[PDB]
Formats: sequence, structure tokens, C-alpha cells
Amino acid sequence: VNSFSGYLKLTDNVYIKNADIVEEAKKVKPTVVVNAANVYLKHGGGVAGALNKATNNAMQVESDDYIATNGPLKVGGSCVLSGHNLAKHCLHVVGPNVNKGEDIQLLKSAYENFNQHEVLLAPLLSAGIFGADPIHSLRVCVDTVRTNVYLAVFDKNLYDKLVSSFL
Ligand SMILES: O=C(Nc1ccc(C(=O)N[C@@H]2c3cccc(O)c3C[C@@H]2C(=O)O)c2scnc12)NC1CC1
Repeated sequence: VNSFSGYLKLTDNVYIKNADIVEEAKKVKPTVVVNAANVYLKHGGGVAGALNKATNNAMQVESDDYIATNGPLKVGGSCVLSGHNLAKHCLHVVGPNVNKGEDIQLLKSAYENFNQHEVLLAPLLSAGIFGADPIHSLRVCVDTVRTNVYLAVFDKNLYDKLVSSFL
């Protein structure tokens, strides 16, 4: 039993809710919240900008030190950093950004990072300002992630479309 509430069950291990991931993290304080990161951990907009704003920029400060030490992530890769006031840990995962021409096949590699964590609160990777089709992202999630994932979808209209079209 866990504290995630109001989710629709899509499969054995994947759950979905119309929710603001920031507000959901604040309320649940999950072990892991996933950030929709870029390789530079520059949390300017989208989910990343919102998560970072909710940490009062502490996520960005920590991220800048990480990059200065380690260099950029790979597209499809991830790193574990602090969850600050939102979660125990933040798993920063880089999905391909279609508006940069990155290969969408890398989306499966990106979701594979979730399998290193037993339970996660997450957005749909490569959705929103990353330019991918969210219906496709949900399909890859379901077909790749084997651990327990709670997906927060900000847009109510998109949430309803994702549920109604789910196979
Ligand atoms: O801003 C947040 N939280 C989140 C921000 C961005 C996102 C995000 O990238 N969503 C995508 C998006 C955005 C726009 C059009 C779209 O078709 C899609 C597909 C995805 C979706 O619809 O979910 C999310 S997902 C849960 N939470 C947040 N909190 C602050 C109080 C405002």
C-alpha cells in the first residue's frame, strides 16, 4: 500500500492522474519524483521549470554543481539528485526533444531509467515542450517500465484523451 490517491490504474504497474506534478509531490513526498530534464540540467520551463521554481531555485543550484563536476547527461540518460522539499530524490531523466531533432527511439532508453526505482511519481517523458506525441510516450512507458509508476498529466484535456485512447 502507498499514499498515491485518485489514480486510474492502466496496467499492473502504471497509474495515471490529471494533476500538477508539483502539487502532487508536495502532498505525497514520494521517494522519487522524475524531472523532465535536459542534458545541461537547465530547468527553464515545462515540468523542469515548475519543479525548480517550487524548490526556490535550489534544484538549479545543485544541478549546476553536478554539471560542473560531471559534464552533461546523455539523451536517454539520468542522474539522481536531491528531491529538496518535493521528494526524497529527484531522478532527472532526459527524454529526446523533438524540437531539437533528437531520435525518438531514445524514448525507450529514457524510460528504462525508471526501472532502477521501485516506485516513482513522473511526467510523460518527451511530452509538452519536448515535442513528442504524449499518446506514444504513454505507450512506451507502459511497454518499458516494470516498476510502479504514478503519472501526473497537467492538462485535463490531454489526460482525458490519454485515458480514452489507451489500449
Ligand atoms: O506546471 C506545473 N506542473 C507541470 C508542468 C508541466 C507539465 C508538462 O510538461 N505537461 C505536458 C504538457 C504541457 C502542455 C501541453 C501538453 O500537451 C502537455 C503534455 C503533458 C501534460 O499535459 O501533462 C506537467 S505534468 C504534471 N505537472 C506538470 N505546476 C505549476 C503550478 C503550475
